[PDB]
Amino acid sequence: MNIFEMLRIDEGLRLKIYKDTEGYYTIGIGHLLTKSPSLNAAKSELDKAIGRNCNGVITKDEAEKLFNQDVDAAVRGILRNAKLKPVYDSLDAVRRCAAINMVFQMGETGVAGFTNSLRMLQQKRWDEAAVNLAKSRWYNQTPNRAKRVITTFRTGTWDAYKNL
Ligand SMILES: CCCCCCc1ccccc1
Repeated sequence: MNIFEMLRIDEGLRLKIYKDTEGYYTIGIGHLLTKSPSLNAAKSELDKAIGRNCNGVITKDEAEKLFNQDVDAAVRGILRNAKLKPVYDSLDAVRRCAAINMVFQMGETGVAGFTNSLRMLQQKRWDEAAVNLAKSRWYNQTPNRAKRVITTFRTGTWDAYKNL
């Protein structure tokens, strides 16, 4: 298991524009195109992202390229964020994947809300962190994914993903 396999399980793979769990136009392996209600706006973003006229459809290779870029961007975002970097640097390799997973899903605008979770993770209080992380819109709206990510933080193992 690695971050690519983990996120591929959590995000799936679809080659045509679809709506994500929040109703937003998305493609590939959880590549958000726009939060605009306009499908035309989403198609413009897709064509810009891929560099050709896609008419709402991409290849698997194109999906995997966007995914590589998106994982890289999630990691760089963590490294650039004064609140996230010290916590990330304190984690082992498996838990670092859980961190990247959350940033990939939610971005960074809600980082302050996770202040207490971050402190518990830095303190290596894994069970307490797991309890705190579940007290969230994130957990309530995507509970199965959140449970997998939280189990990964709690245990530092891939147990929640193995079967998958
Ligand atoms: C969406 C913010 C989640 C913060 C807690 C998990 C995490 C993410 C990134 C680096 C360290 C910890």
